[PDB]
Amino acid sequence: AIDEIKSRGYLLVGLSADFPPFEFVDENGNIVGFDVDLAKEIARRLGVELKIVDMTWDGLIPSLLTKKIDVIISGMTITEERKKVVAFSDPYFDAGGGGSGEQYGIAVRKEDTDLLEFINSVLRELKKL
Ligand SMILES: NC(=[NH2+])NCCC[C@H](N)C(=O)O
Repeated sequence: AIDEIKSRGYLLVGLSADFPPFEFVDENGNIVGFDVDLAKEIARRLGVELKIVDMTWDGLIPSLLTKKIDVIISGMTITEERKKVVAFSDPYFDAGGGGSGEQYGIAVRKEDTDLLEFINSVLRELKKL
């Protein structure tokens, strides 16, 4: 998965831009927010451009499974149910503090274990700061 993204020259991140402050569309029509910033960080570290694909919430896992996006970064709670279908990064946002509550993760296809590893190393470096 990594070599393919690097050859393509961009990282395709799906989200649903209706969830400020994680992703939303600002007053100039730009998609912005915490998840966009994180997506940019990951893309930079991969040495690729970022392409954000905005879609309806329900569209995201399908698009991931069918390879139209590489990852979901869209305020998605890590849950045991969803782990039946996708893999999740380490948590990057804790809604409750102390790891209580919803923890958000980056969803990746289960077979893309190299991508998942890579993302985890970026989250681990960012948390070190
Ligand atoms: N971009 C969005 N609409 N995100 C909604 C996230 C809601 C909730 N954290 C979930 O994972 O279902």
